[PDB]
Amino acid sequence: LVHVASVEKGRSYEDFQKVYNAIALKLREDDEYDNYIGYGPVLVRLAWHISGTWDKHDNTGGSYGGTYRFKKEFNDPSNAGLQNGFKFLEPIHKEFPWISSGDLFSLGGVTAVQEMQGPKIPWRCGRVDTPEDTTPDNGRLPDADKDAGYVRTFFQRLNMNDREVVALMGAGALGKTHLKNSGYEGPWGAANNVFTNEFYLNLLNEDWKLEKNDANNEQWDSKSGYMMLPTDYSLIQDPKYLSIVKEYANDQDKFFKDFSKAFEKLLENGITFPKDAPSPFIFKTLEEQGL
Ligand code: HEM
Repeated sequence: LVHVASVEKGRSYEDFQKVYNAIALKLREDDEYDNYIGYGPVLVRLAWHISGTWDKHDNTGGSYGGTYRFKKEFNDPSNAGLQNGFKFLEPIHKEFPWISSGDLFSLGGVTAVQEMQGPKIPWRCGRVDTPEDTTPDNGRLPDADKDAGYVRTFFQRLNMNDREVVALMGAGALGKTHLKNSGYEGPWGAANNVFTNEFYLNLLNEDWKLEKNDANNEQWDSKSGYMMLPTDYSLIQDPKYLSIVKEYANDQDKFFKDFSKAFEKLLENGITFPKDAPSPFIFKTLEEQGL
């Protein structure tokens, strides 16, 4: 199964930077969503979920085809809550109808991370919408009530290694869990709309207690008011994971670099880029533009 990247006709960096800006501007302006956390976290979660369906074995799923727009994937119970990010983007798509769904869902994720003060994520255009019959079946996204062995094995299907998995989960510590969405409730940290390495620090320094939530699911709770999923907490139970958690807790910059590499890889999995494709774009932030 091959998916060759095809740049939207005649567009270049400036076209995409325009789309970035529009996304960043609306992020700034629609600030009250989810008790003033804003739409940043739900957007990087959308980018991860549309990419996280990939299967390295037959090159199905992945961000290329933008199949999240089809009802099968849109109604995947694992995607509960993501409709709010879709609806955020919808007006922008209307304004820039030439961009493909896959490119818009993934750039939404790049934009959010950069605007939340995370690292720069190089990004490549060229994703092409594929038909409804190419929509992956529900069930390729990971469960939260499992252990380290599960996490390691799961991510192998996405060609991610231990260091990649740990950088990816740490993910700036953004947004929160919502009981009506996932059966889990609460945030990972105090800065839920600033990209930081706090997840690792919190993991290692908080006093966690294993409790049952109102959805009758177990989660790890801290006196600070934070929570960890069993899959999150398993990162300090596994000896390989734990050393990497400790390294990112002690080195912000290393974490930033490592995440940037892994997120881009995640967003590009399954995509073939022709030798003559343009180099990756690095978008400037509103801040760097004085906007
Ligand atoms: C073993 C892997 C992971 C599991 C099982 C998982 C599970 C969870 C679940 C249960 C939530 C709560 C959703 C809600 O109630 O609204 C959540 C939210 C979130 N996850 Fe993950 N996830 C994992 C990996 C990732 C990774 C790789 C990223 C992205 C780089 C990511 C980004 C997010 C973010 C930003 C949200 C917050 C969304 C918001 O605030 O609405 N997750 N995750």
